[PDB]
Amino acid sequence: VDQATLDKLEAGFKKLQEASDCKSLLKKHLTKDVFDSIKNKKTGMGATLLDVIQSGVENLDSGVGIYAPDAESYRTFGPLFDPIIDDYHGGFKLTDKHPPKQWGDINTLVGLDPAGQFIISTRVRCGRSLQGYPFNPCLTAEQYKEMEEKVSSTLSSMEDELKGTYYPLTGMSKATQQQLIDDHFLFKEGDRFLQTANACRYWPTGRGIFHNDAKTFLVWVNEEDHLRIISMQKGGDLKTVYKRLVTAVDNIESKLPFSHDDRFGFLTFCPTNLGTTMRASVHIQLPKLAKDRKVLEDIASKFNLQVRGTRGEHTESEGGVYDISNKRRLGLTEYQAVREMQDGILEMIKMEKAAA
Ligand SMILES: Nc1ncnc2c1ncn2[C@@H]1O[C@H](COP(=O)(O)OP(=O)(O)O)[C@@H](O)[C@H]1O
Ligand SMILES: NC(=[NH2+])NCCC[C@H](N)C(=O)O
Ligand SMILES: [Mg+2]
Repeated sequence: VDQATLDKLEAGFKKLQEASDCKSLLKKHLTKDVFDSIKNKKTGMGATLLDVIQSGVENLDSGVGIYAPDAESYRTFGPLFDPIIDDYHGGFKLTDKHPPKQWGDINTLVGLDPAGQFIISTRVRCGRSLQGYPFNPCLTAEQYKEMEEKVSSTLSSMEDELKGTYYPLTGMSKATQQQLIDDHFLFKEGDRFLQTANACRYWPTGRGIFHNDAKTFLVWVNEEDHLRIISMQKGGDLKTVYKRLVTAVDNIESKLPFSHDDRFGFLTFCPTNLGTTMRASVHIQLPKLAKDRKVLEDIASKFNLQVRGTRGEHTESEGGVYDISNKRRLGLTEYQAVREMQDGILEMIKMEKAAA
């Protein structure tokens, strides 16, 4: 590791120390001992600790604050990643292994709010990384383009309900782009946490969205992860939303090779997305429980649920609409993760109905 990087790491560490209002997992778990023992380490593709922690040093309002520039990073900087992963996913020890993929009995899932008084829309997504490619900070412009061609060619063979069109961001009109974002379909541009992780280079080259005509099945290409695979619709019919996702993923997995680790499950750029990579969410109004956003969050956390704003993480609630989803993704099966969202949302609705 070059001396300029060391200097920057030292001031970075000093900055986290003196930030008493910082509550990130990075601040919590990067101790002097941990720091000294990995700060001189470098991965096979030359990623350093600075590449891992820069986002969380620059954005002190980070909740987690680290990313993995390449797959090797998860082991090379294991003394930092391991306790943060344990913490975030609710108990995952050095001796633990993520279980094999298991979608489970789809017929056991239920509709979430048949009267339709609380849930606006239901969404399940997964992420995948292509074998043979590093994560965002180590990609070249040529590689973004290569992966885009591979992925869009594969998706053009989708059939029936999953049949659709790939739309590159390159050449998309500002009007279409902004409309897709406002309608909750397309990822937003210019996320500061991603940008400071060097994860947005060469933007918009290689970035785009595939969707069917109904926009109930969507694929994001080269945003945070190589692929995000999304199923969504209005209402709370979780069984239909999940079924569609399962069908799409199993179909795509038979055509593309995805990185899967014996311990961590499916590999992703952020440690919060490891394992099942699954985030099942509702957009929901809870007039009585959400009177205080802080009380909503305390209830939700007892159900291992996370609260986000209307336009995604790091945004505010607009019109009392929250995004509520399973927090944990690693150390439990796909079926378990979606059940944690299902069960928790059912109970929160019961509490809202009973509340005075
Ligand atoms: N249940 C939902 N219904 C409609 N839109 C949703 C739902 N959950 C998330 N979204 C939208 O997904 C987009 C991405 O949000 P973000 O928090 O980055 O989630 P992720 O990247 O995990 O999919 C945002 O436009 C957000 O409003
Ligand atoms: N898109 C995600 N991976 N979100 C979870 C981490 C987001 C951001 N890096 C933080 O520490 O707050
Ligand atoms: Mg996102």
